[PDB]
Amino acid sequence: MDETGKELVLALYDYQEKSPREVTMKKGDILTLLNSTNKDWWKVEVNDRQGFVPAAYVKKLD
Repeated sequence: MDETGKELVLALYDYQEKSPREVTMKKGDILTLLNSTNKDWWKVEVNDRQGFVPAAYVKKLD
C-alpha cells in the first residue's frame, strides 16, 4: 500500500483551498484514499484531515 496505482491516486492538476471545506492538491502528489463509494465523490486523508477533492481531476490504479 505504497505504490502509484493500488490504493493510491495520481493528481492531474493542483487545486486551491479557498475554504475550510475545500482542499488543496498538487499535480503529481500522492493522495491516499480512506473510503471510496462513489465515482464523482471521493474522500481522502491529508494530515489527519478530511475534505472533498475533485475526483475527476485525479485517477487511481492508473
